[PDB]
Amino acid sequence: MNIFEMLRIDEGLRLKIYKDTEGYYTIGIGHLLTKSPSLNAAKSELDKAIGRNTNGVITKDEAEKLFNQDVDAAVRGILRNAKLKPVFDSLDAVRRAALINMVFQMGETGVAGFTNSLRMLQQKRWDEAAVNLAKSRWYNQTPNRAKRVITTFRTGTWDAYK
Repeated sequence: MNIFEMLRIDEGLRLKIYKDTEGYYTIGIGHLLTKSPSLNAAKSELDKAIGRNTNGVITKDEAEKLFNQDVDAAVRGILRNAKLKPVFDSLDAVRRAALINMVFQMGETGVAGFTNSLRMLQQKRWDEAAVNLAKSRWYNQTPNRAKRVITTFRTGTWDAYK
């Protein structure tokens, strides 16, 4: 297991524009296109992202290309963020992937605001951090996925993805 396999499990693979769990136009492996309710706006973002006229459909290789860019972008966001980088640097590789997962889903700014959870993670108070992480809109709206990510923070194992 690794961050790419982890996020493929959590995000799936769809080659046509679909709406994600928040109702937003998405494609590929969790590649958010736009929060606009306009399908034409999402198609325009998609064409720009892929570099050709797609009319809403892409290939598996194209989906994996956006996925690599998006994982890269999550790591880049963590390392440039004054709140996330110390936490990330403090963690083992399995728990680092749990943090990348959260940033992929909610964005750098969203996760950086989890101030109390981030502190419990930095203190390595794993059960307390896990309890705090679940007191969130994130957990209530996507509980099965949040439970997998939280179990990864709590244990430092891949047991929730086996």
